[PDB]
Amino acid sequence: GESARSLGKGSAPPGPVPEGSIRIYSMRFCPFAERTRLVLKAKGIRHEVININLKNKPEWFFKKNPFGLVPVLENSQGQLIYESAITCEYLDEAYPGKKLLPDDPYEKACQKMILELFSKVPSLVGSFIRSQNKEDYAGLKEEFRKEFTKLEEVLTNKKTTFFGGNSISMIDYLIWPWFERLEAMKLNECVDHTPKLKLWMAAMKEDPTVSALLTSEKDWQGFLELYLQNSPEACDYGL
Amino acid sequence: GESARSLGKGSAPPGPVPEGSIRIYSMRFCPFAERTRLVLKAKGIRHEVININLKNKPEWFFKKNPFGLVPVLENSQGQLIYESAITCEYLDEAYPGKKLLPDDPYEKACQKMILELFSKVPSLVGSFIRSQNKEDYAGLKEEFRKEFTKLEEVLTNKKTTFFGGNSISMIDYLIWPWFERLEAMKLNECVDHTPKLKLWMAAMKEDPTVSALLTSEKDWQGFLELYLQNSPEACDYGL
Ligand SMILES: *CC(=O)N(CCCNC(=O)C(F)(F)F)c1ccc([N+](=O)[O-])cc1
Ligand SMILES: *CC(=O)N(CCCNC(=O)C(F)(F)F)c1ccc([N+](=O)[O-])cc1
Ligand SMILES: *CC(=O)N(CCCNC(=O)C(F)(F)F)c1ccc([N+](=O)[O-])cc1
Ligand SMILES: *CC(=O)N(CCCNC(=O)C(F)(F)F)c1ccc([N+](=O)[O-])cc1
Repeated sequence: GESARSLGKGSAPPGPVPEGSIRIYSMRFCPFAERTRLVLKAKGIRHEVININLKNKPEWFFKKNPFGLVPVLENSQGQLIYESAITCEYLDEAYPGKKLLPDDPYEKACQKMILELFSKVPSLVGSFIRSQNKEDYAGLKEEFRKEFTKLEEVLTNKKTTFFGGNSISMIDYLIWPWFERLEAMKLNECVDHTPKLKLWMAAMKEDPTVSALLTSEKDWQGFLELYLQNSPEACDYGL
Repeated sequence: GESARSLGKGSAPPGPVPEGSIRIYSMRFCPFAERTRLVLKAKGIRHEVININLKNKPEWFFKKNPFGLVPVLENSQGQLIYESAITCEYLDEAYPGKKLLPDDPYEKACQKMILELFSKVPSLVGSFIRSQNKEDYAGLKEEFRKEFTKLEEVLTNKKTTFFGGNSISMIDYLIWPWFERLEAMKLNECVDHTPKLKLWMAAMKEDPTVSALLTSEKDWQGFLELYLQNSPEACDYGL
């Protein structure tokens, strides 16, 4: 398990990705990178993982991604792909197995429009972990409710188990990581007025790919406290 | 030409889109909607246009797009697609003719990553038209230069005429509308330190699709003054 320790400042740049594998630069508690890892697992793609210390980054990491953000994919041809949704779409197109995006152009566009309806939530979760008292908290809960209602309306018309149909698909994996963190953030009462979205969270936790990657509330809390301290040890919490 | 007048508050909701055509809800001076119109023209797609008065919207327009924004596509099946990049990608996949996106997954991802490098520019152009004096202007010019340098680096490695190759393609059409407005915004000196990007603007203006859709500096200025007044007549400037 210690082989999952992150690479930080001073680390040597890694060698080439072996043929037959793809590499993801990740961080174990990063929801953006969890998107890509959910897709790797759902499609059964052989891969290796390099975790980056996001509080003490290797200088060489900026050669993998100018933005210095995870996730990044690197394949055996030496190609580099970043931005979470871009990496996920690349993986769906480039590898065989279950297609997580519809072939139909409209239904694929529909998945993207649902992603747009979700698009304010990640920055809200940002504000939430910043929140300082019960007044800020009450305000944040109402902001989440407003965004959640948008998603509830989609499920209400479709009456499907998942956002893309009765089968879990790309859109579900793209939005899941922020809902995963909701509990531990004590934002679980925001889904009370959105019953279908609440049932959707239950179905997601039953998905084999989701379940395999889910982090315990306790581990997430450990990370978050160190993260909020700007600790160089946050990314390796538990190792 | 008066048939291009916008529909506003009080207008009747339109009837169905005829078979064999797709409809775009647009506005003549809107760069986000220009993306979609560039793609419609480049692919030779038969279409009709409904311009929306964005300062005095029809209530029914919120039934086409909850966000109340253009562009929106509506086809003869009654399907609705919004968000500029989503509409463009849908059109490329759903219609025949020149494919504006690569089939290759990596090269398609590369186009999307270039879009991400551009992603701060539209909100900057927003700030720019807000700018109040020569001090704000000097500051804005440096912000544009920083973003333009990112794009210059791409062209420097690729040494291609366009961002996706030697043939104009999706990525070029997606970023063009903001560069179109640069002149009239007096931001044309921002590309001085980015020579390849400057030559790219010249090549774009030579493209038949771009040229066909380009708005004169004078018309754009007329719109902008009314827009900045919150005029209900801004969207119909010149009609
Ligand atoms: C990797 C990742 O997703 N992020 C950005 C989101 C961080 N916020 C949260 O996890 C949430 F708000 F709780 F959801 C990221 C970026 C940087 C670090 N870091 O350790 O410096 C961690 C996570
Ligand atoms: C893809 C999807 O599920 N959407 C967005 C598609 C276009 N929107 C519409 O058709 C509109 F809502 F009528 F404008 C979606 C989003 C929301 C609902 N809903 O029941 O409110 C349906 C479909
Ligand atoms: C349609 C469109 O793109 N917009 C948003 C961008 C507006 N800014 C500019 O045109 C730029 F900054 F100069 F580039 C839009 C939205 C609303 C209106 N409106 O008339 O209310 C116009 C344009
Ligand atoms: C698609 C593209 O042109 N890109 C981004 C691809 C991945 N990035 C890289 O390979 C990296 F730059 F090495 F990290 C692109 C962007 C910028 C350049 N450049 O010459 O700086 C090349 C390619």
